[PDB]
Amino acid sequence: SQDLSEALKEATKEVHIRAENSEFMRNFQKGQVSREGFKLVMASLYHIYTALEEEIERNKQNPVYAPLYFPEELHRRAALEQDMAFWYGPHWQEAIPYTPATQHYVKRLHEVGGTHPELLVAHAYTRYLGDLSGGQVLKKIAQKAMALPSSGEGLAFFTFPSIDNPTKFKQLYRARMNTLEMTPEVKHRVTEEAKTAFLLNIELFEELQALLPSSFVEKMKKTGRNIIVFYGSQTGTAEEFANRLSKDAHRYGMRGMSADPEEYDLADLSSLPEIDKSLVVFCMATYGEGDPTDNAQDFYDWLQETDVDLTGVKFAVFGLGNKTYEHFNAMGKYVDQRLEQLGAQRIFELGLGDDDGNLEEDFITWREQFWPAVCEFFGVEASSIRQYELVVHEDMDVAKVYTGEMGRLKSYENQKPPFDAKNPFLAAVTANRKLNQGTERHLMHLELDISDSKIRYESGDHVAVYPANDSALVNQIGEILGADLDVIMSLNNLDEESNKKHPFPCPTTYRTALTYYLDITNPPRTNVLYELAQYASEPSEQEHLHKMASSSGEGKELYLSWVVEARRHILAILQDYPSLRPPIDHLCELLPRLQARYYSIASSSKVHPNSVHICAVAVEYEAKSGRVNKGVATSWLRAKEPALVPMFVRKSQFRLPFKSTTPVIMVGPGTGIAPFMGFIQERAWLREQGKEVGETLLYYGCRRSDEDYLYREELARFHKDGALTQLNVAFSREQAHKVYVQHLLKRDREHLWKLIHEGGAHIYVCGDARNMAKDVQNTFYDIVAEFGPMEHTQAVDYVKKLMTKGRYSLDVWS
Ligand SMILES: Cc1cc2nc3c(=O)[nH]c(=O)nc-3n(C[C@H](O)[C@H](O)[C@H](O)COP(=O)(O)OP(=O)(O)OC[C@H]3O[C@@H](n4cnc5c(N)ncnc54)[C@H](O)[C@@H]3O)c2cc1C
Ligand code: HEM
Ligand SMILES: Cc1cc2nc3c(=O)[nH]c(=O)nc-3n(C[C@H](O)[C@H](O)[C@H](O)COP(=O)(O)O)c2cc1C
Repeated sequence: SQDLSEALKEATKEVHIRAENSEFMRNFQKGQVSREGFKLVMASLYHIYTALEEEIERNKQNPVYAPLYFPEELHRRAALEQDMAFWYGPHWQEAIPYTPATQHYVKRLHEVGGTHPELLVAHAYTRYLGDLSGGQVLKKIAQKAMALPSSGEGLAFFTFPSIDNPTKFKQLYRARMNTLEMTPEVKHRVTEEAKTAFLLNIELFEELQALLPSSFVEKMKKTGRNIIVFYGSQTGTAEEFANRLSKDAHRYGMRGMSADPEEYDLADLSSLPEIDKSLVVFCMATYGEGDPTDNAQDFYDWLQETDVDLTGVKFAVFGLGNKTYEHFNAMGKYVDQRLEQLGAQRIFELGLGDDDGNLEEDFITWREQFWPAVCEFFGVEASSIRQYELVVHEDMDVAKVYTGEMGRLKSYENQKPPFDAKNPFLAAVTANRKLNQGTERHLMHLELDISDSKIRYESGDHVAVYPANDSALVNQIGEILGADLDVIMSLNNLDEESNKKHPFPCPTTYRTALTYYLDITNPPRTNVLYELAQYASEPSEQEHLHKMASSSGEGKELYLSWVVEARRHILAILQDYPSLRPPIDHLCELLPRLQARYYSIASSSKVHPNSVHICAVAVEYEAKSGRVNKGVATSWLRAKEPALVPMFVRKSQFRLPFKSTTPVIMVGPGTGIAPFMGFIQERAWLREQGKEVGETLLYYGCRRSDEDYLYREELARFHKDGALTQLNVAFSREQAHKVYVQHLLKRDREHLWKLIHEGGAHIYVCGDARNMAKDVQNTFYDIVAEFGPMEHTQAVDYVKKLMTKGRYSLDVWS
């Protein structure tokens, strides 16, 4: 096409297929990689990326490459050196080979970087964009086929810790590519050079392949088991889940096994009710276009044309899938919906594990609420074996006890860079004023000083904050539970080969754990109610706690209405159920960890390099349980008056256009104005530096002009200085009919289309507002369909392409 990204994708169409159909890459896809060939490719890649990043550093400020300089996010030389130390020993510097094809690739890289830097992009595209696509699956295939540690050693090349969303980053990178100004002949040369890079990788792969030359029912009867967990896996995740599930059985009073469904005629599911309290679990991954894993093909086909009566069979299904595919969890959903059709009854609800988000967290939640449901369905209420052992340290020095820090001991006092999720920096609160003018809600503007923390950030990045629970809650819990909160203790995992030795930093006090390490605020899960049922004296409340552990039946109605919908925290449950008198160590073992909370940075590092601004609305509501609930992070921050806040910075892909002349169309109702402030600041700064700045359009939305008009004075000043071109504010509560930002976009349709089509503008959408992103999206669909004559399909394809080129960025949350 005309934009460089689309031209590069279209030009390299055939060579990408040829590269991924090379014998080595095909064997890699099928899990047949072997250790020697992997060492070969990794050493070759070490040489290749060394040369590539050498030339990148050489031309990092040449205008023909400058917009593509992403060392913190993309560079691989360090991870490749780690992997060389792993795969070739401590003296890898002289032990790694240097094959002729690798030298050919390195020579081409050096020629480009030395005499034709305008082509260097074509090589980066060929490598980095490829690493951010298939790589994530290849790492898994590497982990299982070669049995590497789960800690990631040897596969550091496949890990990008500074890219939390490779799709959005690829969009940003395509955007940075299209900014490169070049003549059409140069564009054609660049596409041909991308073809050349693909061919170099292809012949490298070819050369490296030239250097290589009994029924389970009676089985469970003779082994004495009542649980079996079939896993449908291809890269080992469902296998791991099924193995952990069967492992919990022995540690729950029951007895289970994880088996491969391939070499078993599942017609033995009719023979399964002949085992006392038998239940079968299926951990099913789905591949292709809703196709089963190969190891489960015989299973899947069997459920096609069959009529085996499965009456009295107990089953449960957990699916492994990805929401980006349009056949989400087809295999798990099919197994679940089909086992009940043959007569079996569901014990626990079908789990839908998403791989786009945190699949591990979804599975942990599913298992945590699954085991109590089984124990309540079968009636084997024997109360399960614990997992953490209490050890009281009655005499111990204080310099050895965790006092609330997150990483190493005394890491909050001995603060040394780098600062990240495991070592947050304690920033001093310099400002904490009120932006809201009325009294509906409290909306605040905080400022955190990060002077000598060596922390970098850009407009659009996020800042995460570790809060602390309200001390009154902790004291009330310690009172009503009748225990001493200042008891220094520890909880040790007696699962000796599980390196998760503690539920939180230990040794520490119960007060510190309740304040900094635990949640004690969100509605409790099923597992904690089940494990607390054994501590209720009255049989009414004990039976309530037991019934709430059942996913099926009027227990779920009790659990959802009285706990979730009513928003009862742990203290409210201990209050309304006075029979509950459990110990405090078991409670600290059962409660989930306190999560950090993210906020869109509301400042530009080019004008506020030593400060991070936050714009947040305080959470405070009247729960349906009578009590008034407060948000942890927002209340904790509201109390901060100029006072340290443990925070760190997470990189996002929300970025202003590289060219200052490019216009921006920002849309952010309410708190979604947070990052745009920074944008505007930086934009204003670029005008003050004497640079030519394009149009800057803001579409903000609030209720009343005198209630929650955030940054009214600052935005007005920005507008009158010329920095903010248009201030289009939609007030949703000022007449009979409500007005949202969608209507203001619909109004300026013509100018917006001239900005998008002729000016090549960037569109931004941000905020909490529910169902707002799709409304803005449909509005842009209609604008593009109207002015630039198009069918609706052509317009939605135009907008999706803009999203691909990194011109339509979203940063929504909840
Ligand atoms: C990338 C990202 C960026 C973000 N940027 C911002 C930002 O710029 N500004 C900002 O303010 N927030 C932002 N957030 C959201 C923020 O992280 C928190 O979700 C929010 O600030 C509240 O945190 P909290 O700890 O105070 O409340 P929590 O302790 O976490 O409790 C919140 C829960 O309370 C419940 N709840 C809330 N209101 C009610 C109600 N009337 N009735 C019943 N239940 C209710 C809800 O179930 C809600 O989930 C962002 C989130 C992400 C992921
Ligand atoms: C194991 C074999 C491979 C498979 C299955 C594979 C698969 C894919 C897929 C599905 C995409 C599209 C992702 C997206 O559009 O966001 C992609 C993109 C890409 N792949 Fe790979 N790939 C493989 C190997 C390679 C190799 C060897 C290279 C070159 C060294 C490469 C370079 C790229 C590039 C440049 C893109 C980006 C295309 C674009 O969007 O412009 N891939 N790959
Ligand atoms: C080629 C391929 C196709 C996939 N197709 C789907 C799909 O159609 N639907 C879905 O929900 N997930 C799909 N996934 C996501 C997988 O189900 C997910 O990665 C799962 O965790 C794999 O589990 P495993 O490691 O045990 O094989 C697909 C993954 C790959 C690699």
